[PDB]
Amino acid sequence: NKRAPYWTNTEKMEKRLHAVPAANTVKFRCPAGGNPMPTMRWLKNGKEFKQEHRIGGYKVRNQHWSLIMESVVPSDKGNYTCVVENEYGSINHTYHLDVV
Repeated sequence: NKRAPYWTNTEKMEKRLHAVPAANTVKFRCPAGGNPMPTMRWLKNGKEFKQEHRIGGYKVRNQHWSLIMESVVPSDKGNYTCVVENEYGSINHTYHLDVV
């Protein structure tokens, strides 16, 4: 019973536009399921998002399908996309961040 990825709690993904004041913490989530367990990765404005891309780097919490960025700064604005994959499929969702 192998299966493509799918989102398990779309309610937490409803709100796509987030305006947050510098230097708060932002936490984005893409709760998913599938079999085998899909891997998760994040892109910032369509390109692979790596630790070395912002001073504070970020924490990815695998069991929670979440991306966490502490003390956001203006250069943190942009589109954040989670890409969830296994051999039976690849799915994505994009959040937009505005640092006030």
